[PDB]
Amino acid sequence: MGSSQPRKKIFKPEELRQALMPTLEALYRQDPESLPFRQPVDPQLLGIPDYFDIVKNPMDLSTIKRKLDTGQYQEPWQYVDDVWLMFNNAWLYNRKTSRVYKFCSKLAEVFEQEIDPVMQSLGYCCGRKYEFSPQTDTLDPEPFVDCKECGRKMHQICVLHYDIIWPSGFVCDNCLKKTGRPRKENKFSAKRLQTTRLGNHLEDRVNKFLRRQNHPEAGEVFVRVVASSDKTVEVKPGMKSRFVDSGEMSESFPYRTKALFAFEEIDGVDVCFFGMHVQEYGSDCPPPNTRRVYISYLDSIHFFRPRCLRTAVYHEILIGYLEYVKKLGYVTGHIWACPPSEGDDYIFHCHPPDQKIPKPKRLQEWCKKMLDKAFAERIINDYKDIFKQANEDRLTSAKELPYFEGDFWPNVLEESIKEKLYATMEKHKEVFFVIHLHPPIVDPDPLLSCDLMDGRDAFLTLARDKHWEFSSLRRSKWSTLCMLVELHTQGQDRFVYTCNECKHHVETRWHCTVCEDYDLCINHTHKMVKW
Ligand SMILES: *O[P@@](=O)(OCC(C)(C)[C@@H](O)C(=O)NCCC(=O)NCCS)OP(=O)(O)OC[C@H]1O[C@@H](n2cnc3c(N)ncnc32)[C@H](O)[C@@H]1OP(=O)(O)O
Ligand SMILES: [Zn+2]
Ligand SMILES: [Zn+2]
Ligand SMILES: [Zn+2]
Ligand SMILES: [Zn+2]
Repeated sequence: MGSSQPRKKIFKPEELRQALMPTLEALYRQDPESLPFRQPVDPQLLGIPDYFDIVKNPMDLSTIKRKLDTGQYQEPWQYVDDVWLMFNNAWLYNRKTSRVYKFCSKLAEVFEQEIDPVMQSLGYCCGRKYEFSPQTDTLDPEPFVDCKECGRKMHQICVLHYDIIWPSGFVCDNCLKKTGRPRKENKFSAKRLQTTRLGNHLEDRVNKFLRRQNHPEAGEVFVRVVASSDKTVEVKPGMKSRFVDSGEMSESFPYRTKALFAFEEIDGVDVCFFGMHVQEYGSDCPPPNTRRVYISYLDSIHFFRPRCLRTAVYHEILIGYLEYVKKLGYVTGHIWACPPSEGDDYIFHCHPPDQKIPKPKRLQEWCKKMLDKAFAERIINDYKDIFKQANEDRLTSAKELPYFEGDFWPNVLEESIKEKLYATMEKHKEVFFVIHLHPPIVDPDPLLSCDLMDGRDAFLTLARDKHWEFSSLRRSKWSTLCMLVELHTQGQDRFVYTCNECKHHVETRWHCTVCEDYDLCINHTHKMVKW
């Protein structure tokens, strides 16, 4: 085994102890909570032959005070590792209700407040031990990066370092203050994801809205369509032989699906807080799907700042989507207000343990207020539930109900092969919404090929394998960081550049510093730079 780091930071025993032990003392000062932890657990005093079969690496205050007085701690992380070992043993062996388990959780909250500022004055990120949430006995550990100058190990998520963005490796912020050099800018930002008129309309509408409240904690919101492609939904086998072969419905229906995300600036970095896939059935689509939009999936992570504006901003995006597609020529929109089953995440891979999953009544009230806001603001003319809408229009055939990919109704009808259906319809009236917005539809936006966002499964899968959780602010920041690198570097679109004036292909060009995407053939009112 070969090794080397010449200007590494090494701590002499007295330095660590003088810094670290004021934290070990705050644990001892907890009475009675520290008392079962001041000496090694003795199973023969306590009556637990169990213990050493269950706890393989015992640890306690006295042992830590010994190592800290002997100098057995080379780096500060070895000290912190040993206290969390102490806490983790107790949390493990004892049941979550026991006294000692609660003693431990008091000691741990005390350690957490004490160790963070200390480790940061010693030049580290924090003094926590982090593990990722459980997957399908052991848990996977958060990752570390070493500063190429210090050698001091840091949490990659704490410092938000990624070699793809900064390929010359991780250099700590303090070593950069002596370095003279600041960190170089992350060019893989949300703002810098390719813009679109759909994306632009949504973010432009929300930011003036956030402005009208003018809360000081709020940051900028970026809305980006990150995928678009042309698909078809195949009629399932039962309804197929009963209606397509007869020629009453088309065998497949074309639609354009789009995946879009919103990001907020929080602590000067991008945080993804909202995501949605939609299906858009244009004006050349045969009945019953002609000129319809459907919200396939809507997902969210509650870290928008401030909390008191979070939902209002979700409504603004949704309300904004309807205004946009109405303008392009769509006539009706549809929402299936269904809360996720089990602990299944629609779009984001690990929601906060304490983000409430709403009751369907809550979910339906939510949409109810959402649509009402749009009617009032003169964007929606009206909206009804499927029954008041379906037979107010007097549908009597199953083929007159819109037929959308992955929607409930194609499979209620598909099982109904052997077998009443109007009764199946009446049971769930409230969860299924029909939204009334009111010359071909022309999407002015180009297609974005992005397999990662081609439907909701690809991003869920990649985030589970790579542990991009959205379970905390710090993890969402990291997951967003990497999500954005994936969109920037592994999308599947290649870019041809054309001069906005001469329709010609350009390589060398003058690009406008102000305009959305403006280039001129070398052969204009704005300052231009050569690219
Ligand atoms: O914060 P919200 O606007 O979020 C709405 C969302 C639909 C975006 C959200 O629930 C989400 O991300 N859902 C993902 C999957 C899904 O359901 N998709 C369906 C698309 S139609 O408002 P909420 O409704 O989430 O919550 C607002 C407050 O209500 C509390 N709350 C929610 N669920 C609760 C349950 N089961 N029990 C009790 N309270 C519940 C939340 O805590 C929120 O209260 P605060 O005071 O803000 O904490
Ligand atoms: Zn850390
Ligand atoms: Zn450093
Ligand atoms: Zn210009
Ligand atoms: Zn030109």
